[PDB]
Amino acid sequence: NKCDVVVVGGGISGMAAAKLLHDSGLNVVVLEARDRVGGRTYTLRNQKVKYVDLGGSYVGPTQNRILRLAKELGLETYKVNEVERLIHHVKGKSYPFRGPFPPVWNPITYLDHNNFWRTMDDMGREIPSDAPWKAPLAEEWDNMTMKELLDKLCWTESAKQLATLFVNLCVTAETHEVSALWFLWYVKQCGGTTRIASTTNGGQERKFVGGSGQVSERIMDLLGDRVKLERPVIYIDQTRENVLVETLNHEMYEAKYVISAIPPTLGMKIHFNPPLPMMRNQMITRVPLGSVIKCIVYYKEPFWRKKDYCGTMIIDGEEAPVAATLDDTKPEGNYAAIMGFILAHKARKLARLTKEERLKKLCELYAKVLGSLEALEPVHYEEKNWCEEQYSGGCYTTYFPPGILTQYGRVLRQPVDRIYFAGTETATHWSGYMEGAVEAGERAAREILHAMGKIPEDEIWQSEPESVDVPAQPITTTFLERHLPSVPGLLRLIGLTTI
Amino acid sequence: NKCDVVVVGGGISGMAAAKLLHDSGLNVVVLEARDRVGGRTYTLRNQKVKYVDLGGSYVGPTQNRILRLAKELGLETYKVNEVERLIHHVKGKSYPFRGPFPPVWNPITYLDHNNFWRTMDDMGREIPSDAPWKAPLAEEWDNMTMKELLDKLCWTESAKQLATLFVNLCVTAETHEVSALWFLWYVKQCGGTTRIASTTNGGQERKFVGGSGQVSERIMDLLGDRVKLERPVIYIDQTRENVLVETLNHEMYEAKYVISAIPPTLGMKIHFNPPLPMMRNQMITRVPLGSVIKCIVYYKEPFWRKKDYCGTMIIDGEEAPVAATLDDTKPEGNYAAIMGFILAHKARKLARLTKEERLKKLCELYAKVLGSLEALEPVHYEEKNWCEEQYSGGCYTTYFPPGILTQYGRVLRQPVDRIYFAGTETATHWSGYMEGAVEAGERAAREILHAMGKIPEDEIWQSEPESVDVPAQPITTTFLERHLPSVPGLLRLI
Ligand SMILES: *Cc1cc2c(cc1C)nc1c(=O)[nH]c(=O)nc-1n2C[C@H](O)[C@H](O)[C@H](O)COP(=O)(O)OP(=O)(O)OC[C@H]1O[C@@H](n2cnc3c(N)ncnc32)[C@H](O)[C@@H]1O
Ligand SMILES: *Cc1cc2c(cc1C)nc1c(=O)[nH]c(=O)nc-1n2C[C@H](O)[C@H](O)[C@H](O)COP(=O)(O)OP(=O)(O)OC[C@H]1O[C@@H](n2cnc3c(N)ncnc32)[C@H](O)[C@@H]1O
Ligand SMILES: CN(C)c1ccc2nc3ccc(N(C)C)cc3[s+]c2c1
Ligand SMILES: CN(C)c1ccc2nc3ccc(N(C)C)cc3[s+]c2c1
Repeated sequence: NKCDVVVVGGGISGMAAAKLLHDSGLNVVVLEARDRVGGRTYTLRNQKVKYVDLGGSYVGPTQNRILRLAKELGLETYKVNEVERLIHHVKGKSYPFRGPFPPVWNPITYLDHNNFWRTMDDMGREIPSDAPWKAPLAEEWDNMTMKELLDKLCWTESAKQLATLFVNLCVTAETHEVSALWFLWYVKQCGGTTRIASTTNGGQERKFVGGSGQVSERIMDLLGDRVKLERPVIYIDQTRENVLVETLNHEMYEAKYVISAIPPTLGMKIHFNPPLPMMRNQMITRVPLGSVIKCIVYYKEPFWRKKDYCGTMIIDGEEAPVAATLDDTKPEGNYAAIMGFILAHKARKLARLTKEERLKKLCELYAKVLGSLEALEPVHYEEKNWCEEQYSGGCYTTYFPPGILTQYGRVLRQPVDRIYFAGTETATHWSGYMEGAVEAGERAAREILHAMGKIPEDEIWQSEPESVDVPAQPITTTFLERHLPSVPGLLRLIGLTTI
Repeated sequence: NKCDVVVVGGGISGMAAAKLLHDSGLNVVVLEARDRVGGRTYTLRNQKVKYVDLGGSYVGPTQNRILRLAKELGLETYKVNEVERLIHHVKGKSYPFRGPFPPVWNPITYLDHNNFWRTMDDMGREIPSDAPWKAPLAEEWDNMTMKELLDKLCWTESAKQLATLFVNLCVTAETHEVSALWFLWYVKQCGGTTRIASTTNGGQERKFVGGSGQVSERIMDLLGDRVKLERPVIYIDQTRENVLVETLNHEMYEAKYVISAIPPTLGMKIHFNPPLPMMRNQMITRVPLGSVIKCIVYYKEPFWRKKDYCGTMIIDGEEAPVAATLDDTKPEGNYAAIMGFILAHKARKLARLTKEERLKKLCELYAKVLGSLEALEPVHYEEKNWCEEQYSGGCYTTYFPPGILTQYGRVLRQPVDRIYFAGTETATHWSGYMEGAVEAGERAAREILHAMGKIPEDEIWQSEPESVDVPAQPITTTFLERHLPSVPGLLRLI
């Protein structure tokens, strides 16, 4: 029954929020729908794999809150393998490259590629992180899909293909599905195209030793009986002095306040009294999550390394089940594995096959891309289709279709009487990620501390000291990168010289 | 506790399903979340208005199923007033017109307008009503918004503005929010642009005497105590011999089968065991409903008729709160009134205002458009904002954003084990309308009859004889309408 704050959801954001409230002397209860904590993070343990992340996994520089929280819980990170060459596979052929991104040799094509990334970052700087709908061209950009924007910016098919793969991999959705204003915000609030797309010095630099699921598990340990598993929340009543929160097994919880730390659309699974105000009522029907199957194929050895390939592949083409891979070998060098994502429409399409049929398609692809028959000899396989999760809705995160973020975006984290909103979707820095889950969790917790008269207003939002274990190198551009013309810019220069 | 079929939702679709099954001899319960039946239809009664439809209201030729069901319940229609001239309000002036659609005088603009309606119907001819994802160009049309399609097709701002208003009014959503495939299907499955937009001989021809809310009320009267009000469903368990359906007030129901007669996305409000299959699990987070406030301003007399205006107004522009109106005066000539809809982003914007502030804006608009100070003296006002409704999600109906219909469309009415799917959104003719609700409820009821062995497969989908009271005249086009070139076509001849 009675407590100070009920937290709905025991994923990273809920658990971080509960921890902060608990550490400040409040009595907190966490109501988790599933028979486990973690949510969109989930670490499988068995003897074949030892451990493996089937949900959220990567952390990197500038993600200072998740790093601090994990370190305080006694966790360590290790570096994803990027020693040897990356591979860009396009038009049925493989092109090895070192450095973060595939080199472009054709000068016209180079101009177009350079301009594209540059412009995304240029547009992004127009977009406030904490209020994307305040960008000067918010409406114009929101009324357009990412597909339209690409068709306008990209004067070569090469640039358009690469841009498309970039969108698909960043947000597990198709370019025609998403708002351009939202996608531009999403990249900017992770610190730009380079930071989001990179391994070394970017979002994919590291994983946790033992798996990310430990974050939520270790917080559960600290809280003890306060976390209630298999308690899906079905009903919230705010008509009386204390908030009443009811679960599916008919248990009743009474609190002063509530944090909702679930994906915004899953708010639909809860019946509200009084009804939600109109903007929130409609917003939660407008905000789907992306589609992805995470797949890990195990080998006797990380044989790609011997061919001077790190295991990173960027794979273009409709026929490829997987569009990107990373080496998922353990830091000690054993349990050789390749991790790959089946994305957006391919997740839907390939879900119809058996596990054994998906494994076969992946190996045949890896064998072609790596030029290696050994890829046809897997020793084990694990996968998770997040699209089938009643209590997630999809992965990685929530996307906004055209027109939604300007009309409804301002209510995402607006309180509803005594209900406050956490969950990575409400973050302002690495929203969509484990980092954003911690930011939103702790911010929602501090909103309540402020409402109770425990902290001043200026302390709701709190800046984070930079990790000393995972330093951020700045993102830099060369002079040519800054000032080279676009394709039409070059065409203008040509017409002008015709005098 | 125990019965043959649980129907979730007591709107028209659920009521029609429950009535059909009950007439077959089966034991039915209807579980309804609200303290009332009707859902997206709702008839308010008070002395000032007598009665008024604050939700779904209009019916017209080709809507044979809603007309038959209502006739059986003892209801009658009357004709929406369209005797006098319609008004098109453009760049701050009123251009009265007779005939269904506002005339265009500039020759270039005329060609652009003409080509646009014609092209919409032409495209719809390649879209199958019962499987729009099977259109030959399905992916291409689904990957574009209606805003992109209008940008390609319309060489004039005039056409593009009127096409935009058309989209806004039909589906209470912005051109950039919706898939081109889905919107083209939507119009085609209502019989085309003329049929969907027309009062005389179209969807807006008629209203029910005493209100559409009576259809659901009278089926509830028929079903006695089988309708359970204030029973929102929260949990459905299919793991056992009988389906178990639990409600929020902790009641338990048990049945051989289930009909879901609620808006698809409102499926999210129910926890399932076992989990729903993947495609439905995601589909139901991908299908929002539109945004509308319905508003009725009452006057002492229908004063517009004296100026030879019927009350129908089409109003261009961002400044207007309402883009279209109809006469809402009762058949007797009393309770004089104008109905208007506040649509899409305007519903969102103007919801912040008070009721009285909305009344003022409407009255000043109508005064300008009708050219009468009499519009400034309302005797009464009623409105309903459907955006606030937890158990509707919006009005009129569900729209599909780009990419959704091709990827998820086929799952909408696919049965999940012992759950069958009703609700206007699953209909194949006038989906989105009261008519679609009856089509879908009855079909979902017959799917269950066939699963039970009581009827053969070829009886699941049943045709409907044409109403004698509301017969349909054919949709015609003139020779010039068919063969005049588009703007780029006239350019190619130059
Ligand atoms: C799925 C996924 C996510 C992901 C990714 C790859 C995949 C396949 N890769 C990532 C990565 O490499 N690095 C990273 O930082 N993030 C990555 N992501 C995203 C990341 O996993 C998520 O952003 C993060 O896990 C989300 O945390 P958050 O705490 O905000 O949200 P949640 O995990 O979904 O937890 C919500 C919990 O609430 C429970 N729930 C749902 N409904 C109810 C009700 N009605 N009542 C009670 N509890 C409820 C859920 O069960 C869940 O535990
Ligand atoms: C809102 C609206 C609708 C409308 C319109 C104008 C407005 C402002 N104009 C129309 C018109 O002029 N002509 C016409 O034919 N249609 C018009 N529309 C749309 C029309 O009203 C709808 O297509 C139709 O009413 C929909 O019927 P349907 O039976 O398919 O669906 P519903 O009315 O929403 O009924 C659903 C019921 O289910 C209940 N519910 C919801 N969730 C639950 C749960 N969890 N458990 C139990 N019951 C639930 C709802 O409360 C509702 O009663
Ligand atoms: C191998 N290469 C070049 C790349 C390039 C960009 C990438 N972007 C991501 C963005 C988010 C994410 N999550 C798991 C959230 C995973 C990845 S993996 C990834 C791999
Ligand atoms: C007055 N004129 C010319 C028009 C033209 C088209 C129209 N379209 C509608 C479409 C649906 C609808 N509903 C209430 C669902 C109402 C209307 S009102 C309407 C009025």
